Amino acid sequence: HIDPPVIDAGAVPPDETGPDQPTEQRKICATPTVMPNSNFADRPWANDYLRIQEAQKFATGAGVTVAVIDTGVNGSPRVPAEPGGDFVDAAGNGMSDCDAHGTMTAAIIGGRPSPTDGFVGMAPDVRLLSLRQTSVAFQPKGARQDPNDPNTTQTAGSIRSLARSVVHAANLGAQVINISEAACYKVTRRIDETSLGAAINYAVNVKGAVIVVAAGNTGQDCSQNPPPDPSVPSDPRGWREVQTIVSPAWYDPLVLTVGSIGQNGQPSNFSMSGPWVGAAAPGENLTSLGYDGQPVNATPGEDGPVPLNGTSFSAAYVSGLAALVKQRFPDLTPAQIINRITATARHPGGGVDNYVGAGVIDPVAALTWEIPDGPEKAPFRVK
Repeated sequence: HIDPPVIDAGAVPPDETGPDQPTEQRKICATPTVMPNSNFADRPWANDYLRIQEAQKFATGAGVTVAVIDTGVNGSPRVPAEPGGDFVDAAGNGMSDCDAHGTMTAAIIGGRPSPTDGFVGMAPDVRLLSLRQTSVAFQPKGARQDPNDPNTTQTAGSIRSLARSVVHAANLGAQVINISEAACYKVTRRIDETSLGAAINYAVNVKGAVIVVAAGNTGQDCSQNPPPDPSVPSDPRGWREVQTIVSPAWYDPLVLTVGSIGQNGQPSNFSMSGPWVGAAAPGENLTSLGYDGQPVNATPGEDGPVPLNGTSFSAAYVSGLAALVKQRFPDLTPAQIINRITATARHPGGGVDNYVGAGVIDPVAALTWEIPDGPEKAPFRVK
């Protein structure tokens, strides 16, 4: 059985770039593409759903710096990312995207507008820092390293490198940090992630950064969590039912963990549920910008182009919103910014659930409603 994580505040990892262990490229670099008969002159559905243009009357993210911890970005005029370091390739600086992912995450956050298409990011004036922290294209040069030690898995290595990248992003002055990584593991194969909990506490409570993270997508090691047992009112979020830990998703409420919804507003079937999910955002059939800063809405797959889907894109919308909120209310702490966002989130029935948390974000409301400032800091368990 699983209980919420306890943070060892003294275990902050050193602020160093580079992979948990030496790596090499094994895959050819991927490149995003375009579905047949796409008309990019129209607004992407997510822009209409979230009323991005209406929200932009109230803020644009000017003066705010967002760190994109993802697969790197190939920068362009419309996605003017800056190097935040590379935690996959020792030779890199974060300005190379071999996965066709990080670039689109960054464009959703702060992609600039164009007279020739209807795409614009949520916060088109932010400064963007790219930290490449994952990639399917790289592997460790050395082999495992004792295949029954759960701390020598790649999942565990990614957790340790994520920790350094959070410290690094905060020390670079990111006020909003978007994390696409969702490391999944079982109760019985527990990873030592004290370095990560410590990094997060440092970035949020010492450096004042908002951290927004993907809920995670179902797949190989991420198998869906079952729903809470309603007959146990003392465990309303169903910690006792959890089978899969998702990290850093489970550091709620220090971080804001974001699930995905589809075009009709439904919670996405690939979105990882858990007692830690705090909000949701568009995460299916998305449009973003490619390596040249032009619109893309697909990545190639085995039997054709595949639509842009994923909770990392959902988190990106929320990171964009946090940048808007940060510009408009510059004195708010991270907890207070997150509070504005969750207080204006909504879903039928209401309350908080394991799929959309407080619900789908509402940018205009986050920016304009009268919402009493919450406490400056979120409570958490410490050793």
